[PDB]
Amino acid sequence: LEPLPPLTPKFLNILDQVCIQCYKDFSPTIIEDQAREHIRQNLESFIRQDFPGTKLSLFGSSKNGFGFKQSDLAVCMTINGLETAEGLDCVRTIEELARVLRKHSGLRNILPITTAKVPIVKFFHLRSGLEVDISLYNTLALHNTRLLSAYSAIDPRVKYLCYTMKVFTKMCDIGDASRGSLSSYAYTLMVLYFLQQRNPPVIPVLQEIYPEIFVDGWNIYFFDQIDELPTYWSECGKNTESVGQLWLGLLRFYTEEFDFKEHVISIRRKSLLTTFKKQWTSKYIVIEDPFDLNHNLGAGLSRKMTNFIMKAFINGRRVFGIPVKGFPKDYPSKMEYFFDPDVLTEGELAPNDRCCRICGKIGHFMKDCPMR
RNA sequence: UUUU
Ligand SMILES: [Zn+2]
Repeated sequence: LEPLPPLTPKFLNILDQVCIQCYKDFSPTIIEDQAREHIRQNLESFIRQDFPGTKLSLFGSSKNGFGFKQSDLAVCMTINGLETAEGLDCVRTIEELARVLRKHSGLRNILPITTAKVPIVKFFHLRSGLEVDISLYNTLALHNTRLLSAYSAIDPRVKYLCYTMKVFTKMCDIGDASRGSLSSYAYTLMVLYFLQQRNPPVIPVLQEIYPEIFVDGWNIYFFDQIDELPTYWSECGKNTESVGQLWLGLLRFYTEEFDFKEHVISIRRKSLLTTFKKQWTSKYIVIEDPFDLNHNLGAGLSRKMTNFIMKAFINGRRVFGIPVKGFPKDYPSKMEYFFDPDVLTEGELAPNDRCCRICGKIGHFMKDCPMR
């Protein structure tokens, strides 16, 4: 890789400011968050007309501390008194739920997706302009939402970096697993793993600070008493790198240092995890879910998509690491300079060979495409 | 391999 020049405090200050602006510009207002809670309440009352005892819980980026304006609304549906879906017919329930939702005058384009690993019914909410996705007894997602939320509360730099990673991957168009790339959840795990492995670490491994609490066959314990963390985490407050330093460090870490072919991105343990012991040697980008240890978040990546993703990060390393003549005085927007897709992806679009030629999503043949 |  191209060697990076030495930097100056003024350029470092610019990097710090850009990362913090990613958070300030794209995090929802408190009013926008309250509206998501109101939608949850409305949907729950409506569904209760046909299915009394229905409970809707928000999860994902709406609740884990890293949500964007206009992010989809991730909803987990359960039934009061029924502990698990062990006795619930999930696919038939998704279809029954879809029919009920077609009677809601404020929703459009109900679409049940019953063939996905996690079946969902998704739809468009007219008044908010938001897409909604309802899943059934998605219990582990509730817990990794709580896990990510706790990490976001340890240090403001966690939020700043996760928002910067989110902007970067969305601008490169590599943050949608329904199109064959990686989920934003997966990229957030990459940020947390980088921060855990930093010397000194910015965050601890909460699942290794303390018990066995099992859900769907997996231990979901983690240390969530963040206000008491200085007592149980010896290295607390040791890392004093600025956000901009950490962002460039992340780009260099995953282009220069991290051995994708040898190691797994795993935030459940501080000790390095090898693909060999995991038997996950078929893929290049290997990311382990913190709870569902059989889930490799990179299992869907093709070779072309992997090359595209790595090329994006290599170009980001260059743009954020090599100052340019005329910057910042000839550029009225630092955001447009650093996150220019024509530079980061060199004008190319993300590969879509696995995607339906009609709608651009994976997972279905053309006769079952909604946009036909 | 369409939620997280
Ligand atoms: Zn299609």
